[PDB]
Amino acid sequence: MPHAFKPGDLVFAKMKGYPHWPARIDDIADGAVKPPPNKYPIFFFGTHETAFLGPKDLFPYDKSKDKYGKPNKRKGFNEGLWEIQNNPHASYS
Ligand SMILES: Nc1ccc(CNCc2cncc(Br)c2)cc1
Repeated sequence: MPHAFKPGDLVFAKMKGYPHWPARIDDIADGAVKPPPNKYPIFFFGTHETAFLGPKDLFPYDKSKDKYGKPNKRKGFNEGLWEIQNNPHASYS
């Protein structure tokens, strides 16, 4: 059965203006800014940016990869697809 999102979970994350984007649930460092209520730090593969999103915008990776994993022209997208498929838990900073 599913659980609440935890650090390391792999998703596609949706933001307005962008296709569903390969991402992971990140940890919160000490003293860093914490997310708003019921939001999570989302690390976007490829672009290597982080945003706070809620679960309604987070789609578990294996269930959604057939629908959202197709290559496209957006900057960083294809590299993000490679990262989530080949080394999704590595350090990209
Ligand atoms: N605070 C904040 C504002 C906007 C952005 C969107 N940046 C472009 C982008 C990069 N990777 C994945 C996607 Br989807 C979109 C991110 C964070």
